[PDB]
Amino acid sequence: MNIFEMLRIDEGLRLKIYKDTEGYYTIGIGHLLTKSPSLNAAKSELDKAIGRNTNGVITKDEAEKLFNQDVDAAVRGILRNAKLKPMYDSLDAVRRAALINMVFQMGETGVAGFTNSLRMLQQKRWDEAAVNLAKSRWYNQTPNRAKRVITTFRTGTWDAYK
Ligand SMILES: [Cl-]
Ligand SMILES: [Cl-]
Repeated sequence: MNIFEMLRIDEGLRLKIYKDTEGYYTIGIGHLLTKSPSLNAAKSELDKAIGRNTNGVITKDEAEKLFNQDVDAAVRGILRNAKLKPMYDSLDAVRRAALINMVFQMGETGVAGFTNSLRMLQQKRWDEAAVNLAKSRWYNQTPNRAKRVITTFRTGTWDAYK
């Protein structure tokens, strides 16, 4: 298992524009198009992203393409982030995936605010961090997914995904 599969599991795959759990126009594998309410804006964002007139519909290939860019962007965001970088560096490979998952889902920014959890994570206090991660909007809004991520951090394994 790896970050791609991991995220592919948490995000699913949709070839037509859709609304996410927050109600944002999204497409492919969790690729947010826009936070605005215009489907036109979403269609425009989409066309601009794909480089063609999509008509709100993309092929699996295109989707996977977006996905790759997004994963990559995320990694780089982490690596460029000063609060995140050293965090990431301290972790083992699985746990890194967990961090990436969080970043893909909620942005560097979002993630950077779990400062207390990060800190526990940094200290390798898994149970404690898990508990602390749970006290968040994130957990309350997308509990199942969050439990998966959180278990990953707690355990250092892919158990929640098998
Ligand atoms: Cl893009
Ligand atoms: Cl969920």
